[PDB]
Amino acid sequence: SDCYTELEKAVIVLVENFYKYVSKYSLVKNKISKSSFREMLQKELNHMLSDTGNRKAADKLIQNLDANHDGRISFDEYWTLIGGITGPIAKLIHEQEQQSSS
Amino acid sequence: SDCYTELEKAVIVLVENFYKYVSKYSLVKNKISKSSFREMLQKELNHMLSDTGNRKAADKLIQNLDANHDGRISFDEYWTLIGGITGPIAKLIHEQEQQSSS
Ligand SMILES: [Ca+2]
Ligand SMILES: [Ca+2]
Ligand SMILES: [Ca+2]
Ligand SMILES: [Ca+2]
Repeated sequence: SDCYTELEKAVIVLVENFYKYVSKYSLVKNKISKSSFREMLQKELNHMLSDTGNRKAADKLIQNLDANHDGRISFDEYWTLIGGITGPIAKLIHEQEQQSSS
Repeated sequence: SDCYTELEKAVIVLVENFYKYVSKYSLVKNKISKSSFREMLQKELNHMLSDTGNRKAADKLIQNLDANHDGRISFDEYWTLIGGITGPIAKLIHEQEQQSSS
């Protein structure tokens, strides 16, 4: 434990959910599905986003990614998915931290 | 800065660093440079990468990204940069976290 940064832990928190989902949430020799991918991001980002309206922002990304017929989510293929969410609302994010308030 | 999940906070920890670097570290009307980008990733990932040898993994990304001669680093452009780091060593990451340990 004991030495890793919170940035290290944050890159890790994005890999926790990757391995969680790729593995256990059906099958580890490989099942996933871009349906439950849209729910998983709604468990974990339950407060990041302002509405059903804001959902379409992630739904456009979720479309533009694994409409690819590989049956794989890859490490950075999972990242650009939510890195593309983290731009329009990322203005409010900075604001929260620079004011430290929430 | 509270009520949010640690996944929400992790997506935020990557945006703390985005605004830290793009803005404050030199100039907000636009300075950046892939020199201090290689250093910034070495402040915050002081342990994720296993050596100078492993550095070439991130150096390849740091090179290949702003081969886009925009003169900017952008929200998800900052993500694929370190999302490409978060794969070969992401095997060891999972291992740490599945043991809850180190
Ligand atoms: Ca699975
Ligand atoms: Ca895929
Ligand atoms: Ca700057
Ligand atoms: Ca650029």
